[PDB]
Amino acid sequence: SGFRKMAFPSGKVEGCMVQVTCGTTTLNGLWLDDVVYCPRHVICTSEDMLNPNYEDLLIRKSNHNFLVQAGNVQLRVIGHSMQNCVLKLKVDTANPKTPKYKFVRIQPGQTFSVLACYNGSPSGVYQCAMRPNFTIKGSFLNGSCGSVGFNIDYDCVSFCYMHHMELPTGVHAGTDLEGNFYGPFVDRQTAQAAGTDTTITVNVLAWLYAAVINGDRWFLNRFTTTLNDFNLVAMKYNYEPLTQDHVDILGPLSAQTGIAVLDMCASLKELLQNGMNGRTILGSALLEDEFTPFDVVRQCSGVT
Amino acid sequence: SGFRKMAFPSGKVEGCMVQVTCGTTTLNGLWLDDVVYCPRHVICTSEDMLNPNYEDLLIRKSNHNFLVQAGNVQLRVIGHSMQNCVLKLKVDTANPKTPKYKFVRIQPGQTFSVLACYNGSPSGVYQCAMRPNFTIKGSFLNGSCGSVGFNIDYDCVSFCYMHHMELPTGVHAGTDLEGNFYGPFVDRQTAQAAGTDTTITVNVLAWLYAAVINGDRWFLNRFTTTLNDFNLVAMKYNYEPLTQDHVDILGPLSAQTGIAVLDMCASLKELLQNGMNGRTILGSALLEDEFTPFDVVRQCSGVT
Ligand SMILES: O=C(Cc1cccc(Cl)c1)Nc1nncc2ccccc12
Ligand SMILES: O=C(Cc1cccc(Cl)c1)Nc1nncc2ccccc12
Repeated sequence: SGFRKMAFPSGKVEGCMVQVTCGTTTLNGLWLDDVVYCPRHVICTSEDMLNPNYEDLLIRKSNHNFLVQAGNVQLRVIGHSMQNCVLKLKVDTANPKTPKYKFVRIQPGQTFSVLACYNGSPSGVYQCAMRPNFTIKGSFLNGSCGSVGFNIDYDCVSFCYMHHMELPTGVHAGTDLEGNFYGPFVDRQTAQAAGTDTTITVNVLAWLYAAVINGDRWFLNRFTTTLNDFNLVAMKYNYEPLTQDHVDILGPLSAQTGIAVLDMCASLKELLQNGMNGRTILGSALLEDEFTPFDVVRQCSGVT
Repeated sequence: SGFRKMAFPSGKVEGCMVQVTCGTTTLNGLWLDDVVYCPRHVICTSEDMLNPNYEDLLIRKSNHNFLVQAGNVQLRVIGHSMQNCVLKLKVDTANPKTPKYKFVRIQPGQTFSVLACYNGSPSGVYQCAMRPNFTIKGSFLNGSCGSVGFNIDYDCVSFCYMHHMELPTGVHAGTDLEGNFYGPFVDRQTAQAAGTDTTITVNVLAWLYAAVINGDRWFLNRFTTTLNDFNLVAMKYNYEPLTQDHVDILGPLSAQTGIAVLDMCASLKELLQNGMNGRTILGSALLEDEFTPFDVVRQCSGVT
């Protein structure tokens, strides 16, 4: 019992963190096999982050200009290349701590753990989600760039995010490990406003099921609804529309609790229309949307 | 920018987790040097958790009855002893992954990270606090016993908690690594109700300072208060009394923000007396009390 915002154990990823310095900029890199991945803005000075031509700036860089350090030991860079917004630094040594891994590009609504790092050293781990506007609400300071987001399935780390920047609003933007930004963001110091940060409905429903499993049941009502009626309410409250694909994904939680998905939707509709009335659900006074249905089952089943 | 419930990177502790089985009970153990620490209730059957005499039950156990497995490899037990509510199993092999470590007994209000484990394998990491009633609000299932709580200072892991049980209310109780329970709890399947779960005032104030540092400032008011006036309000709202020791600890955050501690107390008094009015602070609709002043500075400074 109990329900917490839980991150994956970070050990497998800690063993991959390295420091990358180019010129006067230092950030984090991810060392997998004989390649170090890092944001390409490591090559920029502050004076050219305003409008950088990365291909042109990269011409003035050689392998010896990329200083890569794993703990206190220096790695020898024998090649470099740019793939989208990331640099791939080939080193002469395979990381002996390389876990089984995959690079995945996640969809909005999916959650992941972040290992916030500075100077190639891990500071902390937390859980977050790819927002519907393609930002993440992380906790990152200067030097955190190159920290990564990931999920773990038994022994395989699926890396999904690499941090690149903070928007003027204090929300975060970055790429997958192929260097493609999530959303429309660009690695440049210019006006980039985020779109509507819509609530992830299927995750709210999953967390209401977690609340029932963990004994918080006051919000269950005598009502039901339809997908189309529920979606009228979701639109009004800046919630993502619920689809039959989302209903299907909530099947296991509906089976565990005996609460039909559309009945849980009617409970959520009443909470949206009436608020919490000063009450809490799983220690929160708001509807939590950064637990997926998979996260709830995993946490409520103890998958290792 | 951004502020998250952040746990310490769990790698150093993952390397210490082992599985301990005695009879038909399996739980987690912590392997440091040549000793494995685990809850003494590993020796109990369900039939004797009602009123166990641990010294008597332990007489029927020999070193070969304690099966200790680190990953897929078995450890040889060459000694065993009971220290308070923990068993210490001496093994013939020092854990090669033993980090620099200390055993500390924490005070209520202090936070720590938990690495929830099942079968000696880590499932997840989360942050929590020792509540003023000496329980923790964790996320633990059957088999999680022996999972540990810790803090990290650079390269030293200070272990502060070992999980032993869940109370009928779904809150958690356990010991320090010397086997002494936090609070009045006993390792027995009997009536153990928790006391008032009081809010940790100094942590709420620290988190209001984190909110100001991160730009959430709507709650700052034109008022001040005194410790004695503030404490009249704290009593009414089941908040811990604020002392000059707590004011002293909030000094660095007061200096960073330029907001005198007693002014922040007057802001907190107004939030207690008037509520949030449907507004949020750092993405929460309630006053968060599981960030210490040290956690706020650490997170807002990027200590690795
Ligand atoms: O935003 C940047 C640098 C940057 C600027 C413009 C474009 C690009 Cl690609 C990168 N880095 C940081 N990232 N996250 C949190 C930060 C908190 C404070 C200062 C810096 C932060
Ligand atoms: O409570 C116990 C076993 C136990 C019973 C009485 C006394 C003692 Cl010392 C230990 N273990 C568990 N711990 N945390 C969460 C749990 C969720 C479900 C089931 C079991 C859980």
